Amino acid sequence: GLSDGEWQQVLNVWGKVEADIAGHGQEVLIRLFTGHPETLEKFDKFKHLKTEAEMKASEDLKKHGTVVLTALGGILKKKGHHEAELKPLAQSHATKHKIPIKYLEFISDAIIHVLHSKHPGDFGADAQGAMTKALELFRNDIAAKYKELGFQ
Ligand code: HEM
Repeated sequence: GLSDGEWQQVLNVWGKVEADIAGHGQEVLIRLFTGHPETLEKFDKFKHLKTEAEMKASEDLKKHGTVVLTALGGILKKKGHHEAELKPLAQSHATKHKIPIKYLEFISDAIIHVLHSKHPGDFGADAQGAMTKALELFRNDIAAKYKELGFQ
């Protein structure tokens, strides 16, 4: 549950992402894959990437980063009223991709890391607080659907 002022912070931060969605999305995925190499194994189309240089050179990885961040941005812009947008993603991630909730925690922290790396000194404590709460809400609503499905 976020206040109006917290949502305002989230959507202000998101403007930084929307200025370069592909660059942010690329770096988010690289932070996830290099920090948590088991996550790469869930992607049949990226498992061939052995080095970070290959990850950086991959145009398809940047494309997928755009897909991921476009979806998250659509959810965040709903300011919590995201049941219709979140349901298909919870269902596909539990039943087809088999993504444990832990990996959604990993990517949430990766987003925070990338924002500080690309905007050092321009991602303040209030903005970090609000972004963190928004990603927690996203993860928590996914977790509820995972429990419904019995997925671990
Ligand atoms: C911010 C969180 C994330 C968002 C919004 C997101 C969004 C999406 C979207 C929109 C798709 C394509 C449509 C679909 O299959 O439902 C997708 C595909 C996928 N997601 Fe996620 N995702 C997230 C996190 C993750 C994480 C943490 C993993 C694994 C560690 C992952 C693994 C996958 C895989 C395996 C695919 C299929 C890729 C393919 O072969 O084309 N996702 N995701």
